[PDB]
Amino acid sequence: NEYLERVVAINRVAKVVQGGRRFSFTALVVVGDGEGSVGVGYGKAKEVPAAIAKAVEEAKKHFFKVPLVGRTITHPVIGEKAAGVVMLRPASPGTGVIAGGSARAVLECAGVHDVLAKSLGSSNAINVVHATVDALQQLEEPEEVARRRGKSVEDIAPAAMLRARKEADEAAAAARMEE
RNA sequence: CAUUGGAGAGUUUGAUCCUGGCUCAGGACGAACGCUGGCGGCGUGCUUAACACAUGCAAGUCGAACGGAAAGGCCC
Ligand SMILES: [Mg+2]
Ligand SMILES: [Mg+2]
Ligand SMILES: [Mg+2]
Repeated sequence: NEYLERVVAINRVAKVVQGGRRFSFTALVVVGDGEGSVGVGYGKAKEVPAAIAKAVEEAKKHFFKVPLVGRTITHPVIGEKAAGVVMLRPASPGTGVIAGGSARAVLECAGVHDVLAKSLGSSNAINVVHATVDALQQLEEPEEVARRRGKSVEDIAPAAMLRARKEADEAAAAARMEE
């Protein structure tokens, strides 16, 4: 539909009571637009559909923009929440999302189409997802880098990156008109 | 004054997170084995006993260095 989502992982958690165990289901969802806004939602329920829906509606209110320099990451980053380290590097067009399941789902929902992502540290899906999330949040878009440094993009950033951004904008124009 | 390049999964708990080993998906081979087997092209083929070897062959050539004449060859 309008917003593209992947179910990263589901788990069957339980609570022990005098009678026995009270099982429950946890859901990781990643919901994105495919063009730069993406979020992750955690859902608790007694049932898989309810947990998934709760996670999705909780993720809707956690959409953060991701800077894409033409279908790829702006610059290499390394994120880490708790113990989930995720390394991201931009890749040439056509490389694809070379990433592990959870991080790959996060990137595909964010709309990145050429990226190299490695999962260092723990392999727990939730923590790896948070590490991919803050790795993406660490991304620093070239115009705001120029604002930070009090300079211009032509003075701070690589000419190849800027050029590739122009050609990507031109294919954007193409699609738009074509429509 | 950009890059040609990096994927995980299972398993400790009632459940969780971490640590952590174990196991697996890939590629490879001077390989062997099992089942099966049409052809062609190009390679490769004792990794162990530097263990012991029947048989044939694998280093000869020169008469324009020499005496020669055992064969073939010409002349009697
Ligand atoms: Mg650490
Ligand atoms: Mg224990
Ligand atoms: Mg168990």
